[PDB]
Amino acid sequence: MRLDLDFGRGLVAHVMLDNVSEEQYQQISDYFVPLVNKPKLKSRDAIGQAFVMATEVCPDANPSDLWHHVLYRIYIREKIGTDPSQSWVRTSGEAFEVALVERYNPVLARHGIRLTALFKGQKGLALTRMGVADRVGSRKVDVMIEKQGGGRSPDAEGFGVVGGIHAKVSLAERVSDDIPASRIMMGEGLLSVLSTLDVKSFPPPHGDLVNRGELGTPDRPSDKRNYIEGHGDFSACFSYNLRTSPSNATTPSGRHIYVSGFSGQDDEFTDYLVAQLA
Amino acid sequence: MRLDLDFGRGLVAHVMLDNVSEEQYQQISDYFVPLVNKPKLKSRDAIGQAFVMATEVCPDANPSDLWHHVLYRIYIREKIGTDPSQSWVRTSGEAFEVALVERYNPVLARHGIRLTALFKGQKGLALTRMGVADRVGSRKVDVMIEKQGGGRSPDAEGFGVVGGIHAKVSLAERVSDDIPASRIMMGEGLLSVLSTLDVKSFPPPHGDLVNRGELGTPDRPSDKRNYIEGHGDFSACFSYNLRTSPSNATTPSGRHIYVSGFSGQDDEFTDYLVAQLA
DNA sequence: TTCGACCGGTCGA
DNA sequence: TTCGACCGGTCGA
Repeated sequence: MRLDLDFGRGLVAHVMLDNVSEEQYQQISDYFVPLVNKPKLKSRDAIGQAFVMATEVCPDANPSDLWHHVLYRIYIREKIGTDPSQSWVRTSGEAFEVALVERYNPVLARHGIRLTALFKGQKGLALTRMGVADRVGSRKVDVMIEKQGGGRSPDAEGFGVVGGIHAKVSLAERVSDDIPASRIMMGEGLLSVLSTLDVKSFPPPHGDLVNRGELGTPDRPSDKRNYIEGHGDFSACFSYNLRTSPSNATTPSGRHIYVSGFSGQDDEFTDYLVAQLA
Repeated sequence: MRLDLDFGRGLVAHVMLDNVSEEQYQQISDYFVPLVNKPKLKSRDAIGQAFVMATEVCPDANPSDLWHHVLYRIYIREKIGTDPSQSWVRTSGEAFEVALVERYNPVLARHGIRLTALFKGQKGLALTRMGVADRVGSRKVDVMIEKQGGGRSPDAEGFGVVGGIHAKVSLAERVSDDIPASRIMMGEGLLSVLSTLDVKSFPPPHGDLVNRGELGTPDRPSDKRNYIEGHGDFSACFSYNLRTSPSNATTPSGRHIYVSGFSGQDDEFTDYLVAQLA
């Protein structure tokens, strides 16, 4: 599809949306738009549910493009009574957490694995149960990972924490927040996963608006890529930007960057969790 | 003075500006406004030089209030041809570095101390001269501190690096960016200073727009305060928000949070550098 | 509640 | 230049 965009001040640009039809785009909008400003509905739920929806409708579309070029831009256009850009920041990040949990828990359940999005204080509780509370910040984990009959500090039903997910729509320099916490988690044998949509496009006039992300290429590794491939600051990285280049067959750290579509049943992320928690 | 503000949605609010007269506000405005969109002038220079100017004009005003309530709001209102909010982010951060250098170097020169703002590639060479380039990220220091006849890797004039400044207009969760780099620097006997304006006000309807910052009270120490007072993640923290509560006489880590006006000659910051470096 | 973390357009060397 | 770091309104538990 061709998406036409107006950035104001007489500036007009367009970007290609592969494996998205004009009809498919309308499906998503007609679903997403009434939820953006809907009373008593958190926008994190609204955006997350929309991302789950959009990815099922266009399972061959780049999930990151649907997030960045569709959900983001529509949200900015439609959001009312609050600043659209800063509202987006507050709601879309947790929305990715909502979408990860919503998407993966049904498949992980049969293996006894459970994801839980941690909000505000819940983050503290997950870290206490992990045993890293003394050495890690109160809110430095996004999605908790639990196992039946496994992990540490089991609950009433026998679910113990085996690790956590650091969720970031985009990296920038903000990925450095997670690295110390991640390394301590890894130092306990806990899983510390970086899940990302790898969203980065450069807007006009200077940019072509192609969402290429910030991880570059494996042959010429940037410091961001080397966070995983060189330093091994995370157990694994899962990107849902199809333009993200996956790690080579081998890396110096042993840790890899994986790339897949969001929608489906079993994928490299599920397989990875199943294999590690076996 | 009383400042009247328009948030655009028919929303009107007001905030008190202590030790700023209407006439003083207009002076600052007449100086800063033509610099906002001035060709061939970087806005980091425009804002920084205006902050130096504004603090000299109102030396008893809260420096953070002049940054947040005056320069920031004027800049957003006036900026043309680029997003006002995102341009502010890109330019104001470096502007604080520029303003630190401009304000302090004339005074620090008399003590053989020199500050230099590090932009782009400058950051790497400084880390090499510090001797920590291998163990810290490529761009994790903002303002390097040098001493004549002291420090590491002296230049042709015998100025060697004795430490660095991590500059943040505001903290949020972003203060965690600097902590790993800071701790290794401190482990080398290098000074690692966190300089901040501690800018945080909450806008209406919920907020009263009073710029109290994010460091709370010594009585009930938050994780942000404990970065310094408990973990000792920085040699010291200097805040130019007058509402910032300074540390008690003693802290568990030994590191303190200092609070002062920006303008002047000798202050707690210069005295600290003289005491630590000479 | 009170106060935390969420993210991207920008603009340089 | 190529791709990095800069910051604050938001809105929840």
